[PDB]
Amino acid sequence: PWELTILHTNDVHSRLEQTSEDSSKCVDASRCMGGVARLFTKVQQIRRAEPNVLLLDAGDQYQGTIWFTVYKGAEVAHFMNALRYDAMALGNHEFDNGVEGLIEPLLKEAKFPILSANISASGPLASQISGLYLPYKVLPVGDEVVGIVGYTSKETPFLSNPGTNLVFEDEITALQPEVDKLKTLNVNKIIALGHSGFEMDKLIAQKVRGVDVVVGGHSNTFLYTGNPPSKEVPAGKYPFIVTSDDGRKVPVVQAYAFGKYLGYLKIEFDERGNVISSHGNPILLDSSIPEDPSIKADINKWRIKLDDYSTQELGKTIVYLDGSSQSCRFRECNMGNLICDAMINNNLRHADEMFWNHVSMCILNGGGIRSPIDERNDGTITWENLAAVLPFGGTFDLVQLKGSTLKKAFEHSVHRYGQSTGEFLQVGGIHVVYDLSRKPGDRVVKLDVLCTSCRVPSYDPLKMDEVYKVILPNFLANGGDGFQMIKDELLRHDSGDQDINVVSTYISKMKVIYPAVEGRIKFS
Amino acid sequence: PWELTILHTNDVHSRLEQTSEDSSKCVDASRCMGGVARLFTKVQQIRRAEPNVLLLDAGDQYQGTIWFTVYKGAEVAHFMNALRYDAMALGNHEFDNGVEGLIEPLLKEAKFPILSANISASGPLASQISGLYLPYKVLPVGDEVVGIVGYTSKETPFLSNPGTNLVFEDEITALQPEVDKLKTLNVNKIIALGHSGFEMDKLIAQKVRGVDVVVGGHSNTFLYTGNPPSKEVPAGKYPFIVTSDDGRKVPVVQAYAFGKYLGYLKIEFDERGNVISSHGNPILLDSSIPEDPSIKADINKWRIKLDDYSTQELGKTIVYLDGSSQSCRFRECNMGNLICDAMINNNLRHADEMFWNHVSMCILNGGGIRSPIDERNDGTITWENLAAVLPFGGTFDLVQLKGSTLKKAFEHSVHRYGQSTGEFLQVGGIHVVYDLSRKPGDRVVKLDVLCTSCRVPSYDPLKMDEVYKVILPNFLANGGDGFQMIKDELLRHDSGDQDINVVSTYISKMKVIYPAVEGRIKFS
Ligand SMILES: O=[N+]([O-])c1ccc(O)c(O)c1
Ligand SMILES: O=[N+]([O-])c1ccc(O)c(O)c1
Ligand SMILES: O=[N+]([O-])c1ccc(O)c(O)c1
Ligand SMILES: O=[N+]([O-])c1ccc(O)c(O)c1
Ligand SMILES: [Ca+2]
Ligand SMILES: [Ca+2]
Ligand SMILES: [Zn+2]
Ligand SMILES: [Zn+2]
Ligand SMILES: [Zn+2]
Ligand SMILES: [Zn+2]
Repeated sequence: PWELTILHTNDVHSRLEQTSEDSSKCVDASRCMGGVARLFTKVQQIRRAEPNVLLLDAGDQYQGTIWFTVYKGAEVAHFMNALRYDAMALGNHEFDNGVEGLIEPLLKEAKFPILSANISASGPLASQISGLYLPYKVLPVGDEVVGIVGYTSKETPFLSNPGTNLVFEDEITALQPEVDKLKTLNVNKIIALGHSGFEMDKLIAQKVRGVDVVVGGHSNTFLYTGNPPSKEVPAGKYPFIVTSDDGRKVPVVQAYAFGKYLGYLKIEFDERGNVISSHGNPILLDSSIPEDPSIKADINKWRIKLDDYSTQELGKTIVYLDGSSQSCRFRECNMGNLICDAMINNNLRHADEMFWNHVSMCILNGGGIRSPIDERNDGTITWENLAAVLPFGGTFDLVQLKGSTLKKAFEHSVHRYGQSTGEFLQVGGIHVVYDLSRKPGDRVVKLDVLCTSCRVPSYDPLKMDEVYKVILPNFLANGGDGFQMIKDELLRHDSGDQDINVVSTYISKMKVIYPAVEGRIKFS
Repeated sequence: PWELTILHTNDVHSRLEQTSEDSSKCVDASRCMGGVARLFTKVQQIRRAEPNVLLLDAGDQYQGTIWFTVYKGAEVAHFMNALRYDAMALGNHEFDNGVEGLIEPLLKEAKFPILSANISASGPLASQISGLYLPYKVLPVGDEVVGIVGYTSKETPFLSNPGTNLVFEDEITALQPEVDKLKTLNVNKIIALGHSGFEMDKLIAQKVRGVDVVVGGHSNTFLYTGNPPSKEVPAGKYPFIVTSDDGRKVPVVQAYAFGKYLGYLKIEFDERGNVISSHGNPILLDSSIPEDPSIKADINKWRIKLDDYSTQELGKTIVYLDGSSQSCRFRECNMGNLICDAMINNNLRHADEMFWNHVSMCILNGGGIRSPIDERNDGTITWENLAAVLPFGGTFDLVQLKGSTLKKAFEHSVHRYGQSTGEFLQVGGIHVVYDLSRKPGDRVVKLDVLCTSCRVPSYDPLKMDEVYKVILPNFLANGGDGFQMIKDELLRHDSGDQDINVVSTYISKMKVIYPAVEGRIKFS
């Protein structure tokens, strides 16, 4: 048998430096984890021991920290080149700075192939990008070859800024003919590497005939065989075994997010490229693995421009930005309005004749707003100032919620009103009226929401059966501050942009801000 | 006696081309008036006949039409140079593009002195601007000399964008020592030329000892001796005679606005520079005076870039901009919200610890909103599109109104609701609730306004005795659409920027707009 070791990352999301256990800023070095210097050590160790190794990334290196804000993907090309990745699939966040922000920093500077079989271009863009990403690439491994066919979420136009030329085809439709082609070219070992989420990964494993293993991403899925090594709870075994339509067992893998784990799968193939066995587990990149000193020193050199950027003026406020808990845990606060307005502006995507924009609504728990910003420093706002307001390194995510779920969330928001608890909601595109004299669970007396399927945005009563798109912190999507109904009842959840970055981009676009308290939240 | 002929303009406000009788676009050439080509003819004729002539401008050539939007003051230097102005005082609107937008296009290119004795600079700006404007200039006229001392509204920081270096001193305080100095230098004929308004002009005539004649502006004041020649109603005789504190009679002149009239004052002086007599009248520049063909041809050449600019994309909308009368004369309309938001953004000026901004409030009659803009031209908005919405060439002005006056205006807004009449008000920084079941004059049941003297903007009930700053069309400041209470009760009124220009600047700043209907106006 011929044994291949697949090492894989996904959804690293700009975690160049080691992180805390919950993938926020590293504070206690002895408990820190991940980062590219530590990954380098582990990858180098495995490549010394195993003959046939591929190191693969399933997309979403872009977006997540000040690294991406400042270096705009140059850090991804540089550090992925240093680790000697063998291939990468395009993720949705690779389009966050448009097609231009993908071509210049990453496609032109990567020393490895970048893959997606289900993205097509037309007009001048087609000529401009031809060959800079590929549907697949056949790689030599020892005296053998392995084909690697890429794919990217069909939902990318709703989840990033790819622009109106690129077309994202159904993944299975696009993949099958490429896998068929590889079989005709005597490539009998085929990895599907791509960025659509665990559910689609299982469908690809089932339906794309000739795929031997699926290496996925997007959904931040943690899979594990045995006792988990940290706080992440497995969604299933590693690998997850799909029974294909052709009758074969097909392993599906993912490795969480944020560079906390290195995926590790060993596959035995027969002479005809059939999988005989597969086994492995993600490896927790904890402090027992030393950071490579060379990579760490290069990281520290690149950090100088981040420190410089962090104290520069992003824009100005002419108003006090009231992020005090005495305001934002009790009533509408203008810092809450600012952040929700920034969230909505970040999620302006291309729209049909069917909607002015696909999403119009925002909620933000007051517990997540951690400081005010004073306007009397000549109005200046810096990244450092925003990091005091939003210190946890989270994202502002897109979810789909029934109106009934959103009504329960607003009842939760005031169920124990008066105690300065975190669950009180700041809003955008929502007007709520509470009557605190009513019983807990029955205090919401008016709830109106901004239409999407309308040419003129206006407010309509929330309907209980309708499904609404909402932008909210990942903390709330995961049931934080007691919002278990959001976690348990949401229909769809896709990870968004970094919290500080969303607000910084809005302030830099606006140049001078003046958010008011305007009646989004009222009391009877 | 030595006779001087003073020819003077003020508040021309970018009316390079001839205009209609009400200083909007020229449609019927036989009834058009003003413009620089016609002014050239008249000035040339007078200079052939009179030996001792000065042609003076009292400021506010900047701001008023697409000429200023495109050429940014280059048109002012070019055409004032062609007419051979002898001197100009700085007006408030000369600061609309900051100090940089005054220095480069106008102070560096004018072939005549530009004057203001009550503006001082500090730090590097003082060195940068030294001598580019002057407190006064002594001009040869025949075998005599005439001193001309300039002044500019002390309120300019509230009415333009001069920036935080320049200091605007009290006019009389700054003028007297310069007039004293000129007397010590044997200059016995002194004109005060400046831009503070008729009321301040009369105070200067009264209190600045040694001023022989005041040539003013800013207030668009029409003065006339006899039967007026057009629709403007005189505020007093031409000249207006002030009795000075030194006992002398001092003539005060102004010549309306928009280049419709050329001021013409003949002054007889004795050997000691005392005024013996003065007489004259503004000359209506009607179609009986031919346009100079050379100047007209140069105007037509400069117009090519205006035609090109007018169809360029300013920015995008992702929403239908509902400027229909069926919406904007009956309920809150999103075109009204856009225009009022643009009005407030245009009036963001430098602020103390006493206010986030000096003005927070806007009203706009639905009768002034003349078209929608459809978003399905790839979202594009052009100047031509905005000119369909705002076709009358007006301004968005700053007024001070008691709360009682503003309550009467909102009662007027709905006094005959249901007939599609123009007086229904769109708003910014105001939330109104009507109950149409109540008697006319008693239909406003809630009226809340955005604070100014606050670090966090929020809404408070309107108080009847408080004086509020409001941004509104000149049409309403002048009592249009039946708003006689505004005209008769306002405390202060200063002319603002051109209506289309205000909206175009906002759209270009924002890049992508999405105004909603949000509850600024509600009905019980
Ligand atoms: O936000 N900052 O200022 C940062 C963040 C990460 C860094 O490594 C840094 O050197 C500065
Ligand atoms: O980050 N949050 O949202 C938090 C953090 C601490 C809290 O006590 C909380 O209730 C919410
Ligand atoms: O608004 N435009 O398009 C204009 C306005 C004035 C002009 O003289 C012109 O040639 C075009
Ligand atoms: O320009 N306006 O505001 C107008 C123009 C015509 C009207 O009939 C009116 O009621 C208002
Ligand atoms: Ca195979
Ligand atoms: Ca004199
Ligand atoms: Zn991701
Ligand atoms: Zn993703
Ligand atoms: Zn003026
Ligand atoms: Zn003025």
